[PDB]
Amino acid sequence: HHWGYGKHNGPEHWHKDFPIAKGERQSPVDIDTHTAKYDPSLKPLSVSYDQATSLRILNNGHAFNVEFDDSQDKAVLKGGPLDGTYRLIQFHFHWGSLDGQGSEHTVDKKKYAAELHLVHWNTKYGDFGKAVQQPDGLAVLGIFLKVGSAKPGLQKVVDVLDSIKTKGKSADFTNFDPRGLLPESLDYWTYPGSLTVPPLLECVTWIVLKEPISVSSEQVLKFRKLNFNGEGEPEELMVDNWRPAQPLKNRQIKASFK
Ligand SMILES: NS(=O)(=O)c1c(F)c(F)c(S(=O)(=O)CCO)c(NC2CCCCCCC2)c1F
Ligand SMILES: [Zn+2]
Repeated sequence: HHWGYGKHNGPEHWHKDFPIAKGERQSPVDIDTHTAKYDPSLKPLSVSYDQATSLRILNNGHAFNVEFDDSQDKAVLKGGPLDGTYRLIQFHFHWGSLDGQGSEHTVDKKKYAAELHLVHWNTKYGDFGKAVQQPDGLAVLGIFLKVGSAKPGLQKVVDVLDSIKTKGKSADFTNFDPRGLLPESLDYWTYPGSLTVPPLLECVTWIVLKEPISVSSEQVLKFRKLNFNGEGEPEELMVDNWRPAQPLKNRQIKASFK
């Protein structure tokens, strides 16, 4: 009876195994654009992905991860609100059963069709497993997806999904360039938060880009053909693998713009 996204094991149940679910800096949150404060002391985000080494893509039974070699400074995030250098380890998405839902963060209560998370860890802590135990251990760059024109840089991901349909399947995924998933503007909101999945650790500096990327209806439909179940089990479509917005509590969301 492990955690997941269903009626019986979804986000409203998580607190029973992971009490930090009702903590003081949980994610995601609603971004109220009117009350976010412009902070002119925030710096531009530095996204240095030119040397990224993708390795593999994995269906983990909740979503899929695209994994990177993080054993050297190859793909790093710095600047913005961050001190020091954060190394890209993986990215993944959350998405809906319908185009009107799927994102974890919301913007003035607006849900997007999906949300991309590029997960990076603070190199001062040496490994990811050490970084997640620290209040400034992770930086996750979140990017909203809306349905419209196709995103050409997403298509290599969509095309490999049929090879990892079920839980525990993986496939080689080299030479993928995550720059193709970025929107044009790096304007962002930022706040202190958590992993949005168990173990819900409060170790994340969230950086959420204001500008969504557009993906096509055919692209997101392919996401919705994945399966939460393993091979040779009844089909449970992998959809609605998002956690709702959590109370902001004693936090301020800062804007890098306007
Ligand atoms: N949504 S998130 O960006 O807070 C996040 C992380 F930051 C994170 F570090 C990870 S992790 O896999 O690197 C360490 C915790 O497992 C996941 N993991 C999920 C990735 C796919 C989303 C659905 C749940 C399965 C693990 C993860 F979801
Ligand atoms: Zn995520």
